[PDB]
Amino acid sequence: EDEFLRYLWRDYLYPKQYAWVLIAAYVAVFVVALVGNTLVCLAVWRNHHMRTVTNYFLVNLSLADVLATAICLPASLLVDITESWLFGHALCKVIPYLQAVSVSVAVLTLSFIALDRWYAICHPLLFKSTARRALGSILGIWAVSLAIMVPQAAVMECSSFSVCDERWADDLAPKIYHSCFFIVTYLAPLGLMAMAYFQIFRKLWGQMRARRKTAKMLMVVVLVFALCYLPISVLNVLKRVFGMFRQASDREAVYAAFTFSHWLVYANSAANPIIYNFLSGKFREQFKAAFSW
Ligand SMILES: CCCCCCCC/C=C\CCCCCCCC(=O)O[C@H](COC(=O)CCCCCCCCCCCCCCC)COP(=O)(O)OC[C@@H](O)CO
Ligand SMILES: CS(=O)(=O)c1cncc(N2C(=O)N(Cc3c(F)cc(F)cc3F)c3ncccc3S2(=O)=O)c1
Ligand SMILES: CCCCCCCCS[C@@H]1O[C@H](CO)[C@@H](O)[C@H](O)[C@H]1O
Ligand SMILES: CCCCCCCCS[C@@H]1O[C@H](CO)[C@@H](O)[C@H](O)[C@H]1O
Ligand SMILES: CCCCCCCCS[C@@H]1O[C@H](CO)[C@@H](O)[C@H](O)[C@H]1O
Ligand SMILES: CCCCCCCCS[C@@H]1O[C@H](CO)[C@@H](O)[C@H](O)[C@H]1O
Repeated sequence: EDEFLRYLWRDYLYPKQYAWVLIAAYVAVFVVALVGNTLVCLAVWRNHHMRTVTNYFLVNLSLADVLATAICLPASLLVDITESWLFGHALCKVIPYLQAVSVSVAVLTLSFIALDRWYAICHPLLFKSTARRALGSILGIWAVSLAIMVPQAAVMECSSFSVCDERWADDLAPKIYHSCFFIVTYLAPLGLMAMAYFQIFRKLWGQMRARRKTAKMLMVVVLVFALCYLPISVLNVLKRVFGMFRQASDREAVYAAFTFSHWLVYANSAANPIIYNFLSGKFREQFKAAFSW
């Protein structure tokens, strides 16, 4: 009686429960991120008081988040289910490339917000910041991101069921590449950002009341980004630099860890508009307007 209910759980009840939760979490994030991030862009298009430097950059974060949610999220959901590539050789280069480009645009956008706030508050009359110069920064963020993520597209290969993965001729190249990737897309920008906002914090809490309502929001966006991107960033360093997760002792535990980590990246795109709702009264107003209409 008891042994049967253990194999019923193992062989049927747990796998379906797992697959249900996995698809439900991905679909919920997909819809919430698409609706939320479109309402961010519309809010600065409809409202003209909201067209500040920070908000022009926050719209660029949403464009990057939509790129990842529309194209990369479904490819990720199907790979996390089947553990195989079903989109052919071309999209095995394009989709991982667009994921990388999306991450680069996101972390560079947040960096330039911190840099703008750091000079706006801590060093006030050194550099001038306007919406016109913000659009030129935004285009430069895309140009850099599209270029620096070409080696990523270059190593992606689809090999025969098919599997999409990075192809490396030697053991040292993936170690150097993934070390640079982690430092450049995660550790150095967020460490510098942390130090910038700590100084902004000391200035505003050591025009002001408005700057405090927006700095507060900004620090939460950077903290949630750091948290959402930490599991996958660490897991890829452990795998590519420290040669971990090669033993099939618990093939499924490794899949579960990487699966949840992949979902968390996409969960961040759903999180940002929810943050602007509870920490920005101006955004909340145009969010209440969208649900009322
Ligand atoms: C502030 C600092 C951060 C920002 C720095 C800003 C600097 C911006 C500068 C220049 C922009 C222009 C770069 C444009 C990218 C250059 C284009 C490029 O990457 O060429 C590729 C080379 O592929 C390859 O083997 C690439 C394999 C990867 C080799 C890894 C070596 C480690 C070097 C460490 C790299 C850093 C990584 C950090 C990235 C975030 C593809 O070629 P190709 O189709 O002919 O071959 C295909 C062949 O591989 C298939 O057999
Ligand atoms: C869209 S996908 O599901 O088709 C797909 C298939 N295979 C691979 C990927 N990549 C991906 O998931 N990671 C894992 C990863 C992130 F996202 C984000 C990070 F901040 C750190 C990471 F460690 C990559 N990591 C390093 C370099 C390139 C990639 S990547 O090529 O962008 C995507
Ligand atoms: C003779 C060998 C043919 C093997 C077929 C490979 C199966 C991959 S189907 C894949 O589906 C995508 C849907 O997004 C399309 O965009 C792609 O073009 C297509 O490749
Ligand atoms: C890799 C680290 C990021 C590099 C940081 C450099 C800052 C770019 S400033 C930005 O550059 C645009 C280029 O198009 C100009 O048009 C804009 O006027 C200007 O504001
Ligand atoms: C079917 C097409 C097969 C192409 C395979 C693409 C793999 C990228 S080769 C890449 O070349 C670099 C030279 O710069 C070395 O540093 C790296 O060690 C090596 O990984
Ligand atoms: C964050 C690092 C602090 C821990 C100290 C160890 C530094 C060595 S790096 C790493 O050690 C691996 C061991 O498995 C090797 O296989 C890799 O070739 C090498 O790149």
